[PDB]
Amino acid sequence: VDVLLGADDGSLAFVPSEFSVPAGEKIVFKNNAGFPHNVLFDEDAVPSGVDVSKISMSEEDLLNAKGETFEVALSDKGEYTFYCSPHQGAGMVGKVIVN
Ligand SMILES: [Cu+2]
Repeated sequence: VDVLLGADDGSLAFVPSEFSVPAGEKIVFKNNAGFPHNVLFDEDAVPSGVDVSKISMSEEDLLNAKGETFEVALSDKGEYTFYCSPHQGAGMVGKVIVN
């Protein structure tokens, strides 16, 4: 599943912001507009057993160009919150449900 970083109108959103996926399906975060963006998972809002460092960019690493991707595959079922580090305080957060 593809998830855009930034809407075509400049909004600071993941697109889609919430979606469900089967366990192990690859999620392709694709840089879109309104840079910079990145993707990290919230250690406080993932299923128990999940290590967010394995599925997160380094906070220092930013995507500044259209078409750069960050790809992950989540194997543990449950709810995960992801966020954009620069844009977390502007509400660029999302939730994926792995089922
Ligand atoms: Cu962002």
